[PDB]
Amino acid sequence: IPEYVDWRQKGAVTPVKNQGSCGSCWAFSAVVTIEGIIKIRTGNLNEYSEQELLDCDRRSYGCNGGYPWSALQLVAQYGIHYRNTYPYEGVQRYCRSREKGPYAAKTDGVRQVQPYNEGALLYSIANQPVSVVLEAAGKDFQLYRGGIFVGPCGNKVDHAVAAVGYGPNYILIKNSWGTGWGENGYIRIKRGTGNSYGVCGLYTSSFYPVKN
Ligand SMILES: *[C@@H](C(=O)O)[C@H](O)C(=O)N[C@H](C(=O)NCCCCCCCCN)C1CCC1
Repeated sequence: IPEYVDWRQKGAVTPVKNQGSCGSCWAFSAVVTIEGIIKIRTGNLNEYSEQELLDCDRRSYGCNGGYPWSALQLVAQYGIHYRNTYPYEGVQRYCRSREKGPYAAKTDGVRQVQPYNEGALLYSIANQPVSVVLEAAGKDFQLYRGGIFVGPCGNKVDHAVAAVGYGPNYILIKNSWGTGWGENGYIRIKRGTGNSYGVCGLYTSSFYPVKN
């Protein structure tokens, strides 16, 4: 795999989103990976519905948090609508998938990266954007403005984001806190530190959808 990957440069990442007060990061992360794999497999970059996963993923908890793996499973089982069809409202309501017509895209499954393994995560990122989790509770991460982020942070993961690239000493992360956070909504997180957890626990739990 090459020294640099940046799925934004290949057109596989939609604009940075803002989840608002809702604890929906897990759905935003999952959607980033779906938009990416659909672009990679089909050539078309579309936006898909975070709101649909928020309402309909019965294994998650709406705005009280959730699981990127469960959302990617939901997309592999049923499907997902375009964002325009099922736009983000920032609050869990009722599942409306059956009232919004046929799904827009569908994947075929969910593979997990092997945790606590930098190269395994770099490998997946080399093939597609990947849903990852990290500790976002720290102030240093919350106030990040730019540069290669080294922490300080622990490995108490609490926040789902998406890895969309990497370089010799970082992994490139799309956050869902709006375009005003970090480097236009992205963070470059140091890698290669030899800590198995990764900076901010970045290697704890990383998933990607499979689409043939
Ligand atoms: C992420 C965010 O910052 O918005 C959000 O907190 C999240 O989903 N985190 C997530 C998680 O903790 N999920 C499961 C716990 C929620 C249990 C609630 C039970 C309430 C029952 N009514 C994981 C993936 C990122 C860390």
